[PDB]
Amino acid sequence: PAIDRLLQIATGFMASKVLLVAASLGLFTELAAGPLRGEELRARLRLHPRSARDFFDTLVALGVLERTNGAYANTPATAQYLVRGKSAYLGGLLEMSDARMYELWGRLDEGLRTGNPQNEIDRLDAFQQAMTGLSMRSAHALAEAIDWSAYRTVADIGCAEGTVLIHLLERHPHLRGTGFDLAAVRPSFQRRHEESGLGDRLAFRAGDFFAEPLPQADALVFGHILSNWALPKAKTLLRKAHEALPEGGIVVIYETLIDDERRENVPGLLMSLTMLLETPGGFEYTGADCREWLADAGFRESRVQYLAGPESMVIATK
Amino acid sequence: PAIDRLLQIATGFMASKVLLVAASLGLFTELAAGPLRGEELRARLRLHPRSARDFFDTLVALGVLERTNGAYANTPATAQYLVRGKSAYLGGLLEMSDARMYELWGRLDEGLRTGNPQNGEEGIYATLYDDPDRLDAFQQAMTGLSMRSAHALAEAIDWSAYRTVADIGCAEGTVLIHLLERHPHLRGTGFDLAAVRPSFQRRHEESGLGDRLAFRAGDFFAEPLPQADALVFGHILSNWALPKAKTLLRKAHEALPEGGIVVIYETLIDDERRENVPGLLMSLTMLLETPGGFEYTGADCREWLADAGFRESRVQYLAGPESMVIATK
Ligand SMILES: C[S@@+](CC[C@H](N)C(=O)[O-])C[C@H]1O[C@@H](n2cnc3c(N)ncnc32)[C@H](O)[C@@H]1O
Ligand SMILES: C[S@@+](CC[C@H](N)C(=O)[O-])C[C@H]1O[C@@H](n2cnc3c(N)ncnc32)[C@H](O)[C@@H]1O
Repeated sequence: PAIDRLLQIATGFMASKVLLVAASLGLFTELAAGPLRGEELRARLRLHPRSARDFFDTLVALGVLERTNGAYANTPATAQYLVRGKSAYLGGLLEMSDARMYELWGRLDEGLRTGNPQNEIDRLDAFQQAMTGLSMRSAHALAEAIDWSAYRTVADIGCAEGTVLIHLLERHPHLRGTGFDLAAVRPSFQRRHEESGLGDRLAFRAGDFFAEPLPQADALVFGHILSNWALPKAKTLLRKAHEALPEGGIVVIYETLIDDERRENVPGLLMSLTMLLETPGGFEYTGADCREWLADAGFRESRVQYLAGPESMVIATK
Repeated sequence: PAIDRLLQIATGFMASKVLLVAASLGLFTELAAGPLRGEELRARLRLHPRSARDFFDTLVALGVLERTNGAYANTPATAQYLVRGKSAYLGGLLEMSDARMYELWGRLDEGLRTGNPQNGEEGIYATLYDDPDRLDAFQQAMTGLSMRSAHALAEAIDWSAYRTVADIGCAEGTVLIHLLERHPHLRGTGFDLAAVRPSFQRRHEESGLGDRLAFRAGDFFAEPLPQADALVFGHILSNWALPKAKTLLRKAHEALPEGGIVVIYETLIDDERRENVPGLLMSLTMLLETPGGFEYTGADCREWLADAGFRESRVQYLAGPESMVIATK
């Protein structure tokens, strides 16, 4: 029935919490060495004997854990994506949802009634690990979705620790890259930079993009940037991208974009409510919204293109 | 789409909260008289313009609202089951999840680490000042959602060999009343704490069962159980620690005549403890809500029944996530 599906959505916070706590405990990382029986897994996770077995079996029943002859083990998906240290690890997103977003979303009604965020308005490394997991599939797709051989240089605006840019340059040996972010991010960028071995091919530029021009490059990337800010400041960033680009250069913007008709992309619409809860004036937008802003900024051509999972990009040519 | 399935589960708290808040706002009730535009619905709910349309459009994208030419409307399910005032209203489940259970599950980690329930700081009588209309709506929904299993309990057993039935911890008596309506030969007794009698009496009066049904005030951990040919335990044993569950089975055996039956129903976990998500989640609910409760399997229960001296037990599916275990003295 339609009502059974409706109630399953309504009570989805229970199974969500089961998986979020398992991620917070690093349960899947503890199983990366091999299968463990319930008593051993409980001891490693420091869980109480009352409900540990129920907890593990719930994960099995949800399809996010294997159990064979009394030993729990990762599924192919949890092995690939929820084991810490692996390149495709996105568990940082679940750890952040468990530590912060679950309780923040508990304040949705107040956000809806006031229109004001419901948050405070390590730590940095927690935010960066959540962002890496959010942008993980999109960063790989970004390296394949555009013919990068046509550009010499790329500047990632709001680059954080530089994961997207580093993968782009590793994937395309000809590229030179510049990451742009606040000065407090430089150490995290410098660490990833040194670990990549990319050397002189990659550089960091410290600054505030609401007070300083952007680095000049053949391509400029905006990953999960514009959705954080009220529309006039996003329009300011699009103008600065135009000024930083040469003729034929491109601006690339990717988000969990809402469908143009605003009736299908659930992660995008949910993201817009996260922006409500987290920011004074951010919101999630549609590809059509962005193409209007880009034409207004002076770009001559633009298209919307699917990326990965719920995320999409808008590309414009100066 | 394997990782996409996992991410849908892990972030299900968001879609949940959207629906839970829509229920606490009575959004679907506001749409009962007919479709409303965004600004009209916004104003009727006293929501800020910044995110009202995003909220409304999320519900459309989840498939719980319709939108035609900019007019938001109930889907057939929300119009039937999420409009306050209707006898079929189930929104009390969402209201109570929003008001209470969502935050409770926020403490799952502490419950798993401590083994202790997670459910003083406020003033005197704080607990007594909860929204009684929301509490009533929640109970109305649990009464309704249980009707399938009450229908099944009446049909799964040949009740003709038994004269009398007692429901132990009967609460408002819904199952016992339905069984008596379906099998008019049965005389019935509901057994529960004295404070439960008003809610039972209301259902008793509404049923017309009259002289064929009685309520008996009692504490089943402190007094003998009513003697009847059949004893029913609906969602009782799972609320209590194992020594107490065994104690109740012993008292059932003592209360029953030779040939009498004990009838237990629960959201049982599958015997292999790997399939039944409602049952496993219920066991974690018991962690968070009770000091000693636990969900169990049919096989677990048949062992306790054999140890209590019962004969000829079996496990039988009832309806949806509910199953019964029945045994003969
Ligand atoms: C949501 S994170 C996005 C990280 C990355 N682009 C991605 O998609 O995963 C936003 C980034 O913008 C940066 N940022 C915020 N305000 C900034 C400012 N005023 N100037 C430069 N960078 C800023 C933050 O440091 C943060 O790393
Ligand atoms: C799960 S609720 C009842 C559910 C009911 N059997 C049904 O399925 O609709 C547990 C019931 O046991 C009753 N109860 C709890 N402790 C009791 C006690 N010590 N003696 C008698 N009844 C008790 C409560 O009042 C409550 O009605």
